[PDB]
Amino acid sequence: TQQIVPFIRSLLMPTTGPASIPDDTLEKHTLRSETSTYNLTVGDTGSGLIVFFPGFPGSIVGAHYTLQGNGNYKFDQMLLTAQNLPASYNYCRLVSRSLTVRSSTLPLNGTINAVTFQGSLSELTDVSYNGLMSATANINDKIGNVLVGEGVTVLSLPTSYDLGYVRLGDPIPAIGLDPKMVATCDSSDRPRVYTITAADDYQFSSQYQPGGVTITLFSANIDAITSLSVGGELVFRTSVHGLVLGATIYLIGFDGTTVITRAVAANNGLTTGTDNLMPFNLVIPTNEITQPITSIKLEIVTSKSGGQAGDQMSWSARGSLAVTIHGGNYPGALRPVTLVAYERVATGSVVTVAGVSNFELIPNPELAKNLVTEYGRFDPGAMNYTKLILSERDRLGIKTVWPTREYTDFREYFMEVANLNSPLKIAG
Amino acid sequence: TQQIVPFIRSLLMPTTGPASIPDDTLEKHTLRSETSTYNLTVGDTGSGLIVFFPGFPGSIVGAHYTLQGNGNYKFDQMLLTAQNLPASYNYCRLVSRSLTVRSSTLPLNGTINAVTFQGSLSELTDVSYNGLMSATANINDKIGNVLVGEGVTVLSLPTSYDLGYVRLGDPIPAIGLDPKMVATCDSSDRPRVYTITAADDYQFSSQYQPGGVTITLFSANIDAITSLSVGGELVFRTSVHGLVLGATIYLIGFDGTTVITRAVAANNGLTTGTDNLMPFNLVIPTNEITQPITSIKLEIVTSKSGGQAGDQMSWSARGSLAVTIHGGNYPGALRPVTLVAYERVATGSVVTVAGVSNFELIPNPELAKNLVTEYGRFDPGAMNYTKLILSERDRLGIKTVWPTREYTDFREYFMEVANLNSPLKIAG
Amino acid sequence: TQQIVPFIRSLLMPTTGPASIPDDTLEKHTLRSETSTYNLTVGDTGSGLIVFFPGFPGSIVGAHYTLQGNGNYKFDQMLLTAQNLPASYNYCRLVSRSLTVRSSTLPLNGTINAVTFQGSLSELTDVSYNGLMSATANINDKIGNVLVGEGVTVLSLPTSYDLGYVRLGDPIPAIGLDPKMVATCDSSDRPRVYTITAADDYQFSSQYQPGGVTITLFSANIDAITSLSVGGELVFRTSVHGLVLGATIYLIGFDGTTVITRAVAANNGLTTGTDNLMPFNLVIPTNEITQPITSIKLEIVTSKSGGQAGDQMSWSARGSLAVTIHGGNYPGALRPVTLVAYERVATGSVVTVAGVSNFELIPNPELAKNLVTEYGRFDPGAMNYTKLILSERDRLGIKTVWPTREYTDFREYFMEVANLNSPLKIAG
Amino acid sequence: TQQIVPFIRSLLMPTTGPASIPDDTLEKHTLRSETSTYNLTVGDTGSGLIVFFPGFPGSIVGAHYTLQGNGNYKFDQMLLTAQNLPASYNYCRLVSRSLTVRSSTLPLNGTINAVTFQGSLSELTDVSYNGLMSATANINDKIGNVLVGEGVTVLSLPTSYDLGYVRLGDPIPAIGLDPKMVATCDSSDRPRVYTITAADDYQFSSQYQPGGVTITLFSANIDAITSLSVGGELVFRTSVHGLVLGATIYLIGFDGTTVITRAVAANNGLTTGTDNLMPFNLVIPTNEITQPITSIKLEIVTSKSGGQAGDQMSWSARGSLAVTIHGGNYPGALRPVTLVAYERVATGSVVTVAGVSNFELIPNPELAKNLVTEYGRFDPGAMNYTKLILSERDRLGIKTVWPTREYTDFREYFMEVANLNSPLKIAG
Repeated sequence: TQQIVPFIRSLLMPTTGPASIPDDTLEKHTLRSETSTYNLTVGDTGSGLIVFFPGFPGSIVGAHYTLQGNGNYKFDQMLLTAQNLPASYNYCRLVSRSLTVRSSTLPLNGTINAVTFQGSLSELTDVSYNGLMSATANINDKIGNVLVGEGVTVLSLPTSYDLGYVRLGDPIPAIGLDPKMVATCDSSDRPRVYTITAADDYQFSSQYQPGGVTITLFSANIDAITSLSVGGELVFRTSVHGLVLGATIYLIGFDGTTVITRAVAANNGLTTGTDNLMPFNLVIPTNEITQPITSIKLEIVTSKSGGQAGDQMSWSARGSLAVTIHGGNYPGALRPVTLVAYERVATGSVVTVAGVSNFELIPNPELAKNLVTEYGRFDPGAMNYTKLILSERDRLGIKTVWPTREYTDFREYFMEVANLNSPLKIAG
Repeated sequence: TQQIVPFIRSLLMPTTGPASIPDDTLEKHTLRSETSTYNLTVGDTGSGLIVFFPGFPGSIVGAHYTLQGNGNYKFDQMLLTAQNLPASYNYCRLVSRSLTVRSSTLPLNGTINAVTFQGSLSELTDVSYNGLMSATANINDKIGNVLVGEGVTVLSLPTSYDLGYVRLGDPIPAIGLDPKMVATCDSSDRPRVYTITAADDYQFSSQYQPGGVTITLFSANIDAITSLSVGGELVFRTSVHGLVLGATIYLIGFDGTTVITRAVAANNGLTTGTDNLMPFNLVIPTNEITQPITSIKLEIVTSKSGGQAGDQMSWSARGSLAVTIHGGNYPGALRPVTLVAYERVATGSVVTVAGVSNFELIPNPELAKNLVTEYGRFDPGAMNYTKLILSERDRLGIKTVWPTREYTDFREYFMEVANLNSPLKIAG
Repeated sequence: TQQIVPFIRSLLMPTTGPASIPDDTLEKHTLRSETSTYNLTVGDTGSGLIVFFPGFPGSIVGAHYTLQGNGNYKFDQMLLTAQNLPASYNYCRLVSRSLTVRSSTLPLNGTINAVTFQGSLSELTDVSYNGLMSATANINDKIGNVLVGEGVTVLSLPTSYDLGYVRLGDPIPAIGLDPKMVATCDSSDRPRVYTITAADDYQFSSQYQPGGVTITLFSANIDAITSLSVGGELVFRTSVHGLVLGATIYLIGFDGTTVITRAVAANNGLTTGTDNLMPFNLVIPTNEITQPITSIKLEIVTSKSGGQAGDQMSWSARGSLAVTIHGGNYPGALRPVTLVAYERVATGSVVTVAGVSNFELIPNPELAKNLVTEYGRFDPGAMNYTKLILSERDRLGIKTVWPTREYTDFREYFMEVANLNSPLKIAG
Repeated sequence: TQQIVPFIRSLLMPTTGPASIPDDTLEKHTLRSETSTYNLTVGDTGSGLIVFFPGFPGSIVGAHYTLQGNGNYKFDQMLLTAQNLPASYNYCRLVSRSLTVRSSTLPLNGTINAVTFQGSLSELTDVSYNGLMSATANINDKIGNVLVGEGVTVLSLPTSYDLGYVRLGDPIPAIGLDPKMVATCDSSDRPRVYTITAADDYQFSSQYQPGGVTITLFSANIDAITSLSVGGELVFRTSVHGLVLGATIYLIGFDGTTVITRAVAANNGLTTGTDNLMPFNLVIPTNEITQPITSIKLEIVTSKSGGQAGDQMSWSARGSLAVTIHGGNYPGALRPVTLVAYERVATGSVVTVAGVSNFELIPNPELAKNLVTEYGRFDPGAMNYTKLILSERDRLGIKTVWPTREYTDFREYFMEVANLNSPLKIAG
C-alpha cells in the first residue's frame, strides 16, 4: 500500500467518499455520495427483518418488514437514498456502499442475525431469524447473534465489474390530458425473463354457481422492484355453450399482501370448437410498485349466462406466459440481497439505520448544464490490487456483514497510512 | 510514448486508420475505415443545425436540419457512411471517429457553434445556435463562433469501453409473398425503456359532434433512430351507450413533422359497466424511420353511433404504456450527441462534411468466406495509456469539438514520433 | 510536521488554544479564547434544531430552537460566548472554533443529524431533521443519525483568509436624556444588500371597509443578526379622493414570530393626480433584534375618510426598496451556517453544548491601557501547510461536523508529536 | 516552468479553462468557465465601440455601441455570459478572461484600435477611435490599427488579488402582490461613493411662466452598471409666497440617452422664512438599468400658484447629495475598462466577439445540494511565479490588448511543455 488506493479506500470504507471504478468502462461521469438515514420503530413481537439490496444501482436501498404475532411479516416502508437520484441524473453506476443497523432508543435489547444471499428475495428458502444463518455456506457472508446495542455493519462487495451504466427511472419530457400521467425511461439493459407454462391442455371441470367458480391456475415466485411487463397468451377450448371467463393477474409482495392487481380479460365469451385467445399485454410502471414483488399468480373465473343446478362447466387451456422485469439481471438490481433480522428487541424502541452509497453518475439534460463530467482518475494497479484483495478475501476477513465493533477495528487496522503529504510544500 | 500506441493514434486521429480496442472484449474481428462525404446546401435563413451521433456503432453518422423563416427546423437528409455496413457485416463495434464541417463554395460566411451533449437528442433543453453553448458545463466539450471558412472538427471520445459487439440491422434470409417484405436482425443488446402512464382514471367529458371529438391524451419525448416497439394497454370505462373509439400513435421527428403514424385501434365500441381493453402491439421497423424520432403522442377520437345536439360523451381511462427502443441504452446508439450549428452563412453556399469512422467488424456468412478475422493485436499498456490520457484530458486540451485550425496544430504537436524503423534492415 | 504548526494545531483542535492567522493581514493584536457552555432543555416532541454560525467574528455562536407539536419551530435562546466581547474589545477576527453537542441527563436518547450549509439561514430549502442531509453535496460537511449520547462535534473550517478586522458592536462614548439610549459602532465592512422591487405600477382595488383593508405587498427572505437599515421609496397614484394609507414593515424570525415591527407611514393622505411619496428611513439597532431574522414583509392599510357601502378604493404603487444588513457579506457573519438537529430525545433531558472560540482581538481604549498587543508570531510555511491540508481535505477526512467519537480518534491520530523540548536545557 | 502552473496557464490563456487563484482567500468553491458569443452588426458609418469590463466579477462582460452620422454613439446591446450566473450561484470571484473581436462576414474591412483604461467608463477624456490611443501611457495596454479581419484579443490582467467573494445579483426568496416584484441580494462589499454639493446658498431668479421655469442644477459623471442609491437633502429658502417646486433626477447613459428617470419631489409648496427640506431617498435596482450609466443630473421646476406677467420667482438652495453605487469600488466591477473601437468596416458586415470567462463560484442553496465545493488545489510558488511574471510584464510582452496573430504566437512560444505524463503508468 503506497499511501492508499482511492478505490480500495472507498470499497472497504464507503463512508469515506466515492471513487471511480478502475475497470474498462470509460465514461465521462461525476462522483457523488448519498446518505441514508432511518429510525425504524419496533413492532409488538419485538422482531423484524430488513431487506437490503447492497448492489442496487440507484436510490432504492432496501425495505423494512415487521414480524407479527401470527408469524407473517408486514411491510413497513422502503429504505431509500437521501434524495431521489432519477430526479437529477439519468445514468448511474454503483461504486461502494455500507450501512449500519443498531438500536438507539429504549422505552439490553435483543440480538441480530444477518446474511448475504446470492440471489433475489423470492429465491430464499428460509427467511426466519434463525433460518437465515444457512442461506450461504460462506462464513464471511453471515454473522450471528450480535447485540443490537452494538450494531451490525453491512458492506457491499462487488458482483462483477465492467458493468454498463444503468439508466435510472428518470422522468422524460411529456405532456398529457391526465394529471396523473407518468413517463419515464427505465432500467432496461440486462433484463430478466421468467417463462411460465401455465397450462398444457389442462382440463377444467366444475358445476355451475351464481357468480362463477374461481380458481388459481398457477402461482410462481418472481422478483421485481422496478417496472416489469407480462406477455404471452392462453388458448381456451370448450364444448359447452355460453361460458364467460374472467382473468386477473396478481403481483404479491413479500408480506403476502397484494401489491398490484390487473384484470387481463373481463367478461370474455367462449365459442365452441374454436381456439379462444386470451392475450397478455401488461406493462407495470415503477411508481405502481409499492413494495418488492415476490410472487405472481393468475386467477380465472368461469361463469355461465344461463345456469341451472348441475350444468357442469368445462374448458381446456394451453399456453405460456413471459414475465420480463426490466433490468432484472443487471448484477445488483435484484441479485445480491443482504438480510438483517432482529429479535427480542423491546417494543417501541428505535432501530437506527445509517449508511452511505457512492455512485458514478451522469446528470440529466438540465443539470448537465452546470455539472462537469470527466473520465476516471487514472491509477494503474488499482484493479489488480482490488483483485488481489478480493482473492484473499477469506484470509483477510473481509465480510459483507460485520459486527460493528469488528468493522471499526478493521477501519483502523487498515488505512494505517494517511501521511498528509510528503515534502511537496518544501519541494521548491 | 514509444513510437506510438496504435489505439491512441487512432482515437486522437481517426483519419489515420483503425486499430483494435485494448479492452477485455476478445473477439475474432477485422478492422475497417469508412469515409463520410457530404455537400450540404444552405437554406434561405443561412442558418442550420447538424446533429451528430459520434458514438453510433454503425453507418448512421448524423442528420442535417435547416432553420426556416418561421423558426422551426426542417429535416434535410441523414448523414451516413460511404457504404451500408449491415449489407456486408453482422456485428460491429466503434473504435474512433472524426468529422470536419466547413464551407467550400460561395454564391466570409458566418460562424459555427458546437457542443457535445451527454444525452439523446430529445433530452436537449435548448437547440438554438446560442443556446447550445450551455448544454454542457465542460469547457472542452463546447466551442464558440468559429469561422465557417476555417471549420470545426468533431472528435469522438469514448463513453465506456468493454462494450459488446452490436448487431447491425443486417437482412436475414427470408422469402415472402410481399415484394416489400423486410426481415432483419436488429440491435437488441442494452435496450432503453420508456414507461408512460397515459392515464390513471382520467375523466373525459365532451358533447357530441359529427365525425367525433379528438383529443391528445399525452405527448412525451423519446428518442429512436432504429427499430422500436410499443407495448401496454389502456382500459376504458363508460356509462353512455354506443360510444366508438379511435386511437392513433404518432412518432414525431426533430423538425416536428410526423415520421410514423400507426392506428392502434380504429372503430372500437364500448360496453357499459365493463373493462374495455385497448392493447398496444406496435413494432416499428428500422426502414420506416426516415429521421430521428423526438417525441411520441397518442390521439383518441370519440364518436357516437346515434348522436343528437347535446348527448355528453364520457369515458374513464386507466393504463400504462411501455416504449422500448431496441439497443437504445447501448453507449453511443443514442447517448452522446454532438451538435454543430451554423448561422449567417450565405444562402446557396456549400457546407462540406468530411470524416472517417473506424470499426471492429464481423462479416456476414457470405463475406466471412473470404474475410479473415483475427484477435486484436496485443500490446500491454495501451489501455493504461488511454486511461492516463483521458484522465488528464482537460490539462491536455483534448476536445470533442475543435476549431479545425487548433486540431491541426494538435496533430503535429502530438504524433511527433514516426521514426520509420530503427536498424531492422541492418540488424542481420 | 516539525513539532506542530501553532495555527494548524488551533484550526483542527480549537480547544487547544488560539494562534495568529498566517495571512498578509498584519495587525498588532492579542489572542484570546472564549468558552461557550449551555444546558438546553428538550421540548415535548423530543426534537429540536441548533443553528450554529461557525465563522461569526464575535460572541454570537448560534441559536437554539425547539420543534413543536404543530410542526413549527420555537425560538429558545441565543447561544453566546462566555462574556460579551464588544464590552472589552473593538475589533475582532476569528481564528478557529469547535463545539460539541451531546446529551448529559435523562428523566438511550435519540439521534442527531448535522450539516454545514454554504449560505445564510433563510437560504435553506429544507430545515427538517431528514431534509438537512441534502443541504450540501459534500460528504464531509454532513453526518447522519449519530447517537446523542455519543455526541457530534462541529469544527469550523475557513471561508477565505486575509479578511479584515471586524468591528464588534462596541458601545461608543455618548450621553443622552433617555436612559434607554444605546450608541454603538457596528460591523460595517463588507455589507450585504437586498434590492426588493415591491411594485411596478401595481393596481390595487377593493371596496370600502370600516377600519381599512390590509394587504401584504411582498414578503422576501433576508438574513440579519446584527443591525441593518431599510431604504427606498414607494410612489402611490390614485383617482379616488380622501384615501389614507398605513404602512408597516415586519422583520420575521426563523420561528415565524415577529421580531421587529416598524411603522413606515401611519395616517398618510393621498392627493389625486400627483405622485405620493412614501420614504423608507428605517435603522434597526442590534439590541432590538432578539433572534435571527429570516424574512421581511410590508403591510399596507388603505382606509377612506368618508366611506359608504361600495366606494371601491384604488391606488397604483411603483418603487424599490434596499435592505442593507451591515457587515452581512463578511465571510462568517451570515454565510456559513451549521445546523445540528436532534430527535427522539427524551422529553426533559438535557442537551449539552460546549465549545471554545479563538479570536485575534484589539482592546477598547480603556483595556488597551493594560493589554499589550503585538504582531503575529512569524513562522513561514504555516499558511502553505494550511493550504496543503485544506487541499487534501477530503482524502484526510477533515470534516465540519463529526461524530465526537471519530473526532477524538482524529485528535490522537493527528498531533502525534508533542516532544516537550529537545536538548535546550542541556544545550549549554 | 515545471510542466505548467495551473493558474498561470489560466491567467495567460483563459480559453484553456479555470484554475483556483493562489491567494490567501481560502473558500470552499467550484471552478467554472462561461463562454460569450456575439455577432454584432455594423452601422451605417461603419464605425463602432465595444466597451469591455475585463475584471467584472459576474456575467456582465461589456456593452456595444455604434457610432452614428451625427457623431454620437448609440447603445446596441449588453455583452453577457452564456448564462446568467446569479440564477445559479450566489458568490463569485474572477480568475481570468480573454475575448476576441474580429470580422466574420462581408456584404478588407477596416481597422481596430484598443486600450485598457485604469478607470471607469465616465472617467475617460476621449473615446474616439483615435483618441483612445492616449488613454494610457503604458505601451502594452494599447494597440493600433489592427486589421479587423485579423482581429484583436483582449486579455484580462489582474488589478489586485486577495479580493473577497462578490455576491451576484441573485434573487432572494420572496412573495408579493405585484407580479413585477424583484428581490435580490446585490453586490455590496467595497461600495463607491460620490459626494455632490449641488448648491451652497445658490440664488435662483427668474420671471413667472405658465408651466414653470426648468433649470438643471448640476450634472456630474458617475458610473454604475448594477444597483445604486441616492441620498442627501437640499434645503430651500424663499421670500416669495406660493412657490411650488418639482425635482427630477436623471441617470444618463454613455450614448447620452436617459436610462432612468426618478421624480424626487413633485408639487412641493414653499413656506416663507423657513427651511424647506427636499429629501433624496432613491434606490435604483439592477434590472432597471438597461445600459451603463455615465452621468447624473438634477432638474428643478419652479412654478407659482397665482402668476401674472412679471412676478420674479426666487429661492435659495443649500445641500449635498451622496450617490452610492453598491460594490462600485470592488476592483473590476467598474475600475478597469478595455475599449475596442473599429472603423472603416463595411456597413452590414458582422463583427464577431468570442471569449471565455473563468470564475470561482459558490452555488445557491438549491444547486449547493448537488454541487460539491472544495478548497483550492495547493501548489506553492504559484503566486510567486505570478508575481514574477507580472513583474517582468513589459519585458515579456504580456499585453491586455493583442493583435490576435501575436497572441496566437504567444500561445505557442509559451506553454511549450505539455508532456502528457512522465513514467506514472510504468511506475509500478
